[PDB]
Amino acid sequence: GSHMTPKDDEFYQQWQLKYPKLILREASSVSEELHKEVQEAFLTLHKHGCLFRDLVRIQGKDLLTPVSRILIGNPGCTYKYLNTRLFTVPWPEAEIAAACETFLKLNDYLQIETIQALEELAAKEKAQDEVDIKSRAAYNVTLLNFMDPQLKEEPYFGMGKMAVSWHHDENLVDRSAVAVYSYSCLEGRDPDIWHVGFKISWDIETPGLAIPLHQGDCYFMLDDLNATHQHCVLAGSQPRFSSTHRVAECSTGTLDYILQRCQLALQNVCDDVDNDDVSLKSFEPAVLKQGEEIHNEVEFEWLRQFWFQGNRYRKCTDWWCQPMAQLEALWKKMEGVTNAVLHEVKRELPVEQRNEILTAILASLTARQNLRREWHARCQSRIARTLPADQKPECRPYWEKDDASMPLPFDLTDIVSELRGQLLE
Ligand SMILES: COc1ccc(Nc2c(F)cc(-c3c(C)noc3C)cc2Cl)c(C(=O)O)c1
Ligand SMILES: O=C(O)CNC(=O)C(=O)O
Ligand SMILES: [Fe+3]
Repeated sequence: GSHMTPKDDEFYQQWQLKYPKLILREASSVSEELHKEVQEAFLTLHKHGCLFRDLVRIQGKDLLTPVSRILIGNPGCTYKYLNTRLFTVPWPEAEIAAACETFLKLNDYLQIETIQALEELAAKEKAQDEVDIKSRAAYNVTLLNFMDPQLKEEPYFGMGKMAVSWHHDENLVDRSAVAVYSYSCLEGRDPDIWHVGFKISWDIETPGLAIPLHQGDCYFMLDDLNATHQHCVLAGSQPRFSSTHRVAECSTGTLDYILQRCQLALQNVCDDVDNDDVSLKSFEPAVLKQGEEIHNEVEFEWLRQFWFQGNRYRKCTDWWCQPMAQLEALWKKMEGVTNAVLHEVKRELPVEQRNEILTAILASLTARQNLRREWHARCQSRIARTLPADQKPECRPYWEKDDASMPLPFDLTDIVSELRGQLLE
C-alpha cells in the first residue's frame, strides 16, 4: 503493498527513513510574482499550442504519450528519452521568448534552491566536493508537461489513477538532481488532487509515498534518488502543468558535438571544393570505420530524429532550421564518401587490402540499412497518420532510385549483400 500519504501517522518518519533524499518545497517558498509569471508563461504556451505529444518507442511499439511536452533549455542542446531526442527551444513570437526567459529565471531559482538543499544534505551526512555539487545542480534544460484528464491504475500500492507510470528520468548526469514546479488548477489518497508517487526500485513491499501537489508546489530528487527510486505521477481532476529541470547528459547530444564529429569524418576528404567528386585522403580501415560510424550517428541521432518530429518546434522557434540543413549538407557529403569507398572496393586493388576495408565498413553499412528500415516504418505507422498536419513525421532525408541527385540509393540490400558475398567468396 500500500501507499502512505500525509494523513498516515507513519508518513513523515517513513519519508526520512526510506526516501530521505526527496525534498519538498511548498508554494510558500515561491514569490507570488514568480508563480504568476510562471503560470502565465505556462498558460501562454497552451494557447499558442507549443505542447506536443511525442511519438516515442517502448519495447518495439510506437506509442503516443498522453502528456503534451516541450523541451526548453540551452541553445543547441538535446534531451533523449524513449528513443526520441527532443531539441531545445532556446532561452536567453515575443510571448514565446518571454516564456523561455521566464523559465530561464525559474531555472536560476531552482538551481540556487538545489545547491542550498544539496549543501544541507552534506552536513547531515557528515554528522573538493563543491565542484560536483554545483555541477549536479547546473540544470541545462527543462521539460514542460501537460495533462488534462478530460487511465491505468497504479498496480503496486493502490494509488489509483496514473498520468505517468513508474519510471526513472533517463539521460541524466550521474547523481544529478531534478527540480519540478507543479501547477494545478478518507481511506487512501485524494483522487482529485495531483500527487507524485515514489517507490524503491525492485521493491513493492516497502510502502510507497504519495506526495500531494498543489499550485506552486516544488519537489526535488537529490543525488542518487533517481537511480535508487522510481517515481510516477498520480492523476488528479483539474488539468496540471509541470516544469522538470534536469541536468541532461549531453556529452554526445549537443550541436557543437555533432558538428565536431562531422568535421572529424570529413578530415578524410579533400576539402578544396564542394562537388560530387569526393576524393578520400586515406583508405585505412580505422578512418573508414570512423567515417561511416559518424555517418550513421549524424543521420539517425539528428537528421531522422529531427524530421520525425516534423519540426513541431518550428511553431516556437527557427533555431534549428539552419543547423539541420547544415547537418543535411554535411551528411550529403558523407554519402559521397561512402560511394568513394564503394567505388574503390570495386577497383582492379589487391584482395588483402580489399578485405581489410570490408571488415571496417561492414557493420556500419548494415546498421544504416536496418535503422533506415525502422525509421521508414516509424514515419509510416497507423498511429503516425493521425497527428495534425503541422506535426506529422517526415522521413527526411528520403530519395528514390530515380533521384540522380544522390550518389547512392536508399535500399542497400543490393549493396550490403554484394559486400557480404565478397567477404566470403
Ligand atoms: C501510452 O504511451 C505512453 C508513453 C509514455 C508514458 N509515460 C512516460 C513518459 F512519457 C516519459 C517517461 C520518461 C523517461 C523514460 N525518461 O524521462 C521521462 C520523462 C517515462 C514514462 Cl513512463 C506512458 C505512461 O506513463 O503510461 C504511456
Ligand atoms: O511532473 C512530474 O512530477 C514528473 N513527471 C514527468 O513525467 C517528467 O518529469 O517528465
Ligand atoms: Fe519524471
